[PDB]
Amino acid sequence: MLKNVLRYPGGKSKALKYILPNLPVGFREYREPMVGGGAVALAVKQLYTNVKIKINDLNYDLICFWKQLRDNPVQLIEEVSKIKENYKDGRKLYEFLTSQNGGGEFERAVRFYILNRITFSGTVDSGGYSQQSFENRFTWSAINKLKQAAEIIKDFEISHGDYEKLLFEPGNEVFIFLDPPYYSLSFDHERFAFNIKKCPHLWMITYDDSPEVRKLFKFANIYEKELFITNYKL
Ligand SMILES: C[S@@+](CC[C@H](N)C(=O)[O-])C[C@H]1O[C@@H](n2cnc3c(N)ncnc32)[C@H](O)[C@@H]1O
Repeated sequence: MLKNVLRYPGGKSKALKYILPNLPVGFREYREPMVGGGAVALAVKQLYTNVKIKINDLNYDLICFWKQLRDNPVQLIEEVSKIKENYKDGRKLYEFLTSQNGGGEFERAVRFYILNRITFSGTVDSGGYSQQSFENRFTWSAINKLKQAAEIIKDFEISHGDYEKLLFEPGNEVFIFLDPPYYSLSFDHERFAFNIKKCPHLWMITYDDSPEVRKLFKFANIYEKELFITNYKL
């Protein structure tokens, strides 16, 4: 049972024991419109094989990764493996990857995956290069899991852009799992709350407990410092 291919501090692989038992009954379509590492998407596909899965993110480089893992896994794994073999100095690997700009999907996928493994917590901007990540997270064992990951996600629909599209796309027995950037360009929580109120599907939001979040989502069901916010009774 594959848990994670990507490292995110706000990853939900540990929260699954709380999330999975509280999915709505009979959902046939799963949407993750802010997928990031997609712990929940990976878990749902492995526990419910007949569900249609749609994942989305605003982060173009992250979506290049997911599309290239789905569509081009052999080439992606081989290029990542070659770079791991050739760049024995992690700081020089970092400097090489961070100095690249632009690229097609494949180049973006390779760069995104390796930066995810060699950074402090998965991103350049939130702690930069970590020698500890380079030695203990950028491992053959993590690379080895990409082939199984590519198999799990083969029939995923994958898009880049705003979460609104998957909120409002018509469909039947749709469940939407939302894990926004934590509550403080920064994420517009007011726009999010405004759009989710009009979402015609069943949804669950994960937020850190805050009075500001309790107030913004007073209209909804809040369950207990982590919150599950839903429009269906658990
Ligand atoms: C807390 S992370 C969710 C990660 C996911 N739960 C996991 O297991 O890794 C929030 C995500 O929201 C994405 N995001 C931010 N603004 C967005 C937007 N307007 N539309 C879609 N995704 C967005 C970020 O790129 C980030 O990947």
